[PDB]
Amino acid sequence: YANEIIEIKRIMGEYNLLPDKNSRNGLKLLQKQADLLKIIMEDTSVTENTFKNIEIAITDIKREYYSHTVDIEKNIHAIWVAGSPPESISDYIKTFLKTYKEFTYYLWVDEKAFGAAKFTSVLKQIAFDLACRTIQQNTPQKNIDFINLYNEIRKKYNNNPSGQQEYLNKLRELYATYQKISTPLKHMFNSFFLENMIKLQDNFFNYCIVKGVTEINDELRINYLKNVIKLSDDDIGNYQKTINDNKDRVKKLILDLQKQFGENRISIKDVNSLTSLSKSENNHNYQTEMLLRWNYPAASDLLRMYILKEHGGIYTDTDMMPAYSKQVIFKIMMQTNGDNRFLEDLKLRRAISDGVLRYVNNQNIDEVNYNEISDADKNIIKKILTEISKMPEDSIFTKINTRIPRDTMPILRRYHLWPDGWNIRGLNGFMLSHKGSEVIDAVIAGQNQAYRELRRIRDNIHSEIYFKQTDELSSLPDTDKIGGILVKKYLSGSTLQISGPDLIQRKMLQFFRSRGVLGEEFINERKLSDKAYIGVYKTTGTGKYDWLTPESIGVNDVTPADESTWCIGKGRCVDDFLFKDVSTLKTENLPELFLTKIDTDTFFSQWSTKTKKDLQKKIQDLTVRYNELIDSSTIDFKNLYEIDQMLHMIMLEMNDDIAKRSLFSLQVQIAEKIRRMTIPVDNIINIYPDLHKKNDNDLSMSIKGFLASNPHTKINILYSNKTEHNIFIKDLFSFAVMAFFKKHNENIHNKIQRIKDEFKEYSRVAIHNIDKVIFKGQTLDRLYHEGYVFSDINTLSRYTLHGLGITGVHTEENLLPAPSSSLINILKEHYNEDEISAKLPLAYDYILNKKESSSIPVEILNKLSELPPHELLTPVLGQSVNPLGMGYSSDNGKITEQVIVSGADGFDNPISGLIYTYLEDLYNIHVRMREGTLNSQNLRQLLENSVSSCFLTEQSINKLLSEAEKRPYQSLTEIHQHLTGLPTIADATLSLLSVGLPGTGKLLRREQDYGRPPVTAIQDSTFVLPYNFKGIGFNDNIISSAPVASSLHFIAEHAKYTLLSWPEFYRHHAQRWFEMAKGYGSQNIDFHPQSLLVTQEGRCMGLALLYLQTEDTAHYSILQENLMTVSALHQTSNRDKLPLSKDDNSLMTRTYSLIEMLQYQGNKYITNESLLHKTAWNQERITLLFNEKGVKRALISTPNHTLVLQQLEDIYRLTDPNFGHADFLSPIDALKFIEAMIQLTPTLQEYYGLLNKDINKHIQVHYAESDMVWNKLLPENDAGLSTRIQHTTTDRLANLAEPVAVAGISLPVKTLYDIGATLDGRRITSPPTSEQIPSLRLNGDVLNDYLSRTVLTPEQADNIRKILHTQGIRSGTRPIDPEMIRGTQDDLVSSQTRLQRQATRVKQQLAGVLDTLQQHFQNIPRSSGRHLSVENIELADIGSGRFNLQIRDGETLHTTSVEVPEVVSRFQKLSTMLSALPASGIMDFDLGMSVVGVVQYARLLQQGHMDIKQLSEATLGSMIQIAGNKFLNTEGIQGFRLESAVAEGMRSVATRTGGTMGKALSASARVLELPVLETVLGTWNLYNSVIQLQQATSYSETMAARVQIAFDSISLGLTAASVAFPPLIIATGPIAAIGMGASSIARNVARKEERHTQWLEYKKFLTDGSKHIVVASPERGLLDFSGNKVFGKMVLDLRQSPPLLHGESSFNADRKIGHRPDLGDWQIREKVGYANSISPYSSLAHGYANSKWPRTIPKIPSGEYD
Repeated sequence: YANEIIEIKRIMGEYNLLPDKNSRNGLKLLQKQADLLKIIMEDTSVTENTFKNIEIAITDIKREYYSHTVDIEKNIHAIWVAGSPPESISDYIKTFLKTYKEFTYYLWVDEKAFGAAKFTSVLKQIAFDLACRTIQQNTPQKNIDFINLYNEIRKKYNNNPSGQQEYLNKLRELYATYQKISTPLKHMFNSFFLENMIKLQDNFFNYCIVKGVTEINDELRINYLKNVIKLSDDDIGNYQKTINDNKDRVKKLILDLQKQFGENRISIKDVNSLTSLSKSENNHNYQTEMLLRWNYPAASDLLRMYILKEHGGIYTDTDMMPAYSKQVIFKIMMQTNGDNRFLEDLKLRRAISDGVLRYVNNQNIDEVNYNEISDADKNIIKKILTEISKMPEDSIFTKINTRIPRDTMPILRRYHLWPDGWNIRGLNGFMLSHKGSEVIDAVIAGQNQAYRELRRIRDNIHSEIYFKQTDELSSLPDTDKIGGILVKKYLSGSTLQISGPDLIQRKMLQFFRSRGVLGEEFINERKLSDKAYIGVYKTTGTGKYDWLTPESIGVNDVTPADESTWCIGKGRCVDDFLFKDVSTLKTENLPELFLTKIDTDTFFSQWSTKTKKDLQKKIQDLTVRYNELIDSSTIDFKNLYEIDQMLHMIMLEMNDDIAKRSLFSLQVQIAEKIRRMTIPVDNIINIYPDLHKKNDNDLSMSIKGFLASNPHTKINILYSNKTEHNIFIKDLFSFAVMAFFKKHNENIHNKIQRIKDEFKEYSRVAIHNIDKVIFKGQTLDRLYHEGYVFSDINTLSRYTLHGLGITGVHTEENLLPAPSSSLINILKEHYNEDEISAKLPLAYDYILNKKESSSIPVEILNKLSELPPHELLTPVLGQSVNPLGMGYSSDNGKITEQVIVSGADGFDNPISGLIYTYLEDLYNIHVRMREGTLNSQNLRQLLENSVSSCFLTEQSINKLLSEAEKRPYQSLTEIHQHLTGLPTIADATLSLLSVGLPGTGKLLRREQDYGRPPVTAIQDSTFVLPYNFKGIGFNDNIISSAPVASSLHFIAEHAKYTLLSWPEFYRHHAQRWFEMAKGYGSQNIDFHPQSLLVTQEGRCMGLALLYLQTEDTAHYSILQENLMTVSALHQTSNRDKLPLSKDDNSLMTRTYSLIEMLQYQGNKYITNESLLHKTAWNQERITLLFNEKGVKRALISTPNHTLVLQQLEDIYRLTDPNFGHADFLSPIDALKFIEAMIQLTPTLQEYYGLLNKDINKHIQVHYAESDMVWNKLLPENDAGLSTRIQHTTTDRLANLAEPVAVAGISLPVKTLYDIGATLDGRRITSPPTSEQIPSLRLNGDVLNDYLSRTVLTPEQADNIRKILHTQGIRSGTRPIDPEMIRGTQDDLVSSQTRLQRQATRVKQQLAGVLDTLQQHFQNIPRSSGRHLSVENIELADIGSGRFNLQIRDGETLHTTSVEVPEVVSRFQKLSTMLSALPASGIMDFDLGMSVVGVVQYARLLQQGHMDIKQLSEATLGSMIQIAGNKFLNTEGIQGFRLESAVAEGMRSVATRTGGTMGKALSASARVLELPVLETVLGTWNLYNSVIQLQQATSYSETMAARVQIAFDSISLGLTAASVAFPPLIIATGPIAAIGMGASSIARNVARKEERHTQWLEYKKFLTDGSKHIVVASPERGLLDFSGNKVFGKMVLDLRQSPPLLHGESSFNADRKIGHRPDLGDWQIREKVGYANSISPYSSLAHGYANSKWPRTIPKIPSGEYD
């Protein structure tokens, strides 16, 4: 306790050295003393004498602390409410003046807000009309009678301005009608009303910003009203009449009051003469309160706090009188003979108060209202008043104590005898305080926070509107209840309070709790004790309160004009309402509510002729670009900068005001768009710990919490060893001025090592040294080398590391994930809102660790242990920031730097470059300051070419120079503060951005003073500070607004598909998908499979939400094309491991970040029943929803997958991300197709998670009550995915028409990019200059991949070989043998293309086969060594692909079970085709090519011969050979070679089926027969030796590469060498095969078999003819139609850049009905009538009488064909 006693001594000694102990500093010192003494009490010492001594000392400190009391000022304050009658106020004012002789009465009057009631009423009318219109015209399911009646009575008023009381009565009746409306409609009404009123207030504040006004008066309000709507002179006359009436009433009342009493005794104080009114921290909340209030006859809650803070004294309402003296109560008790009914019930007390007030004011006592009072009570009250009237006027009332403790605000406490008992509570209608009290400041801050949280409904874009929160009197101003109260007040005209007594009590309790031990007497069971109030009555009787000797003297609040009598007795005035027909609304002047494009025909309507002639042409040049910027789904900052700069220039170059207002409306639209377009945040958290605390418990808790919150979140712990060394050196220098190195190094090393080994098993936690990744020329490196030690080094390091590409969240505090709604709900069972915050640390300790606390019930522990940790904590995923790039945490509305949330990788980050340049400038100023060489000239020169020059004012330069002279060595933050005057670098971000955004940035900065959130402030906080568990957001509460947990789909350890084998799933099911979609009536089926997510974790929610967002066919097509492009890019990047250009990588990262965020949001939304309705799969209910309930979108959720049903235009489109989309005319058809697709296919059913399950209870449909909800949840910033087509590098390079001269040959830039030409380690994105050409290198992997899928001409191969021989292969990539770069003639291009396609298919199938084999081998009880060795391979079942093998594990382990029906079926089909070929010359070229490639792969696997992976590959080869031998060796010859047999079969096929196909088959057979080529063997050996071993990729990729090598070796037989200068012209066309026509198959059809088998043969012929109508090779400019057989009357038009193909497809026909393509299978069956209507779909004839061959006309790729 040397860390307690010494500071106790010094704080005591400082307490002596206080000339005036009656001050806040003395109170703080005493608080510190008592806190340290209580900390000493917490020790384990058991000495009772010590306990007594310390408690006596604490009592002494408390007694000394309470000895400091302040005498309040002799001021009595009251607020005059507009429209108040002066007769009911003068009596109470006179009573208070008479009772308080030595007091000054001040009546606060706001002369500028006399007519604000009519302005507020007009705004409310506009807001309610807008809400009604939004409800009506967006609810097409049914009409609402309430809106119709509202419009009818408004139209009835439109003809009778004269009488309005009838209108208010009709509105009351209409509210009685409205009470019966449905609950969701009520919630929507409340939300829309509140949001519209807030938006109108924002519009008024924006108008104030335009006009540049400093104060707000009634003239400005009238001008704004004329701006928004049309005001006749009668409305202005009524406004002025009510203003004059209020002025005259106030003047007459004050004159009458000053005639009797003194002139200076009572006076009028102007409300506008208040400092707090113009304070920027108050956000002009006084003006907002005039609109969002429902207790209009009462006074302002903020104004009384302002008055008490700035002046001090007593505030009282104008309906209260001083408390009765002892004599009065005494006489009442004797006159009532001891009955307590006359001192407790409201009616008799009110009558007695009326009598006393009448008697004191020299009025008629007999005229007291004795209503609802019995006659005997009337007589006894009369005699009581008669006895009282004999008393002197100076003893009727008693004063109150004016001595209060320093920094305290006593609050009046009331006792009301309700029929159910007592209703003790505090009232803000009578308060006491002195000037400058701290508790008033705390209450004001609480009120500001309350208004901030109330504005959350409008400020938060992603705010849910269907959230029926329970009634709990929570601190959050529940928007639903407040909106309902406001609607009731607007309609009816007659609880919760954002700044009422409840908030005052809560803030006072918080202040007293933060006081410490001295505040313990103010706390009474976590509430406010009796010492915090006045008028407290002690209950001497069992329950009755002794009305004789109260603890404190209060005030008689039961008066004839109190809150309970003015509701009925005082009718609503007619001077606080102004009826206006909203139909004349000017929607172009309201950018906050209406998004209006600039229309040149009507934009310049009210402009002056001079301004029109000046700048109409200039503005008309902005219409297209401005509209594109407004309607875009992404932000292009260059266009935004240009448009904003020139709009600002035009604005500054004007003299008119209407045109200025229109341009400001455009700027406001720009600002709103900037606000609304948020971007995702990477799922990364970076913590910069302070290694000087010796307590890593908080850091470990933070790491554990962020680990448990999500299993994908990366955690980076970043520390600087150089900073620790500099700190140690500075400490050594200080110790010297005022062994060790080894000790400090060991200490730091052991701390870091402990942190590292605590989370060693977690790969997501990485501890990194900052100095290891820092550029040498960077500012941070120079600061490290200069011994920078200042505290802001960590903030500068955070900024630098973000600038280095480390995205995510950067913070220094030990942040903890915020609790989710489930955890708060669990804790709420036996806790209140004020105890959950204190109990949260225990729950967090029990969740992350496994510590059990005795202070928490075991039920809580049991309920928490049953839920996953990720369901109770909020992860970093799903967060978002402003489009500017960076976000900051807030503290009481001011942005801080505790948490920095920095965008997502791939998105534009304008703030990052500004911060980088600003830090460079600050470092330059620092180095100039250090050497004392900083004056004005070099200061201006340093920022001469810098954005930060905007801060160079004369006073800023003077301050910088003065501080440099005073202290040459200053921190960078201090330099920035001196230069700019802003507290933090975060504040300077908007100022820096305003240089490039002169108008929008200035407007956004100005709007901060009117309550709008800062543009760089994060609102939804997913983090909490460890010490208090308080959120770091702007307007959020972590307890009453906790986020909903997200449903995480648990996946298997092994996935069914990888990226290599993923297309097999689509290929196996695409035909069935199309057939069954067409059979159910779909007239448009489109295919666009996704290759982005190969694992069903997340259930494809992101893609489903992306497709659901689009509301049009054009946007749908754009999004589908963009998703296909991104899928291709992802396949190239990940499956092939090929480098990508910067733009393509950025696009992929943006798309993946959006997909992850959207999938998280969708999984969150589906599990929350309050947002989206959820129903089980029922076709009738879904049809009713889509037909009667006005539902246009829905999410069909299988346990593993998600589908989308939409209502684009008039069609109903169903989207399956894995396949594509098909649209139907009616919803029932789509639902039937969905159900059929789910049930019919077993593999698809198992993959989707519905295997052996009832789908009527395992399929859920998610929809919204209204279509607005989707617009609210789905983000607006789509990165341009659904509005514009994103072009890759190849697409842009294809537009260039100039070639590049490389190695003496000119080739296009696109071709150079395709072959992998890398410049300076990057793939070329632009035509390289002649200087950079010698530095060009060819990427081996890219070149190999290009050669894999390209059929070059011999000249192209020659050119590629020349380029390779001149430039070479980039080091570290795949070497390429020049002899492998060959070309083919025109007649073999189709064969080469089919061979390459077969190679791809075989690779994809063998990848899955190898994965299955590896899983089988891993399922074996292995011990050690190379024991796994297959002993025999044979296929027992030829019809199913079952192989039996034995393993020489050494323990005799045998598992003879593996299903490989892929290799077996290929050879089965080959044998069948070979045997049946002599009967009819029908063969499959693709099947033969695939068989040849597989055989060659096995043969290459033979030569050049042991872990599980290579064993599996060798086993696959062995099974290939075994299947080939079984299905090809008819006779058991020992000297049997599979290659020879396959070659002989191919030669037989080629001889019997001649032509170019026969030539290709002969070439492949010859390749198989001959020994492997030297080049092929060299390539195989080089790969297997160096390239596979060097890379760490999976074995599947290596196997696929080997298969590709084998297929390339097969492909070498179809190539030919170039011929130079051919002397003679030869024939270069393909040769037709024997049996092209349909007579060949018809010859075998004539064999007497089943008729349906003959039709199957005919259909096979038709499908083969339609499969290969066109083969396009735009690289060579070749079009191949030789495979066309069933596309008649073909017309090829090469005039257009994409050639047009037209023709007639072969079709099915029926004898009676003919060909009817427009009908589905069921309609065709009904027409023909060949079956029953209840027959299964499998019993029908699919494709009958409605089939076409080909299905659709093929599309020729764009190119130049010769």
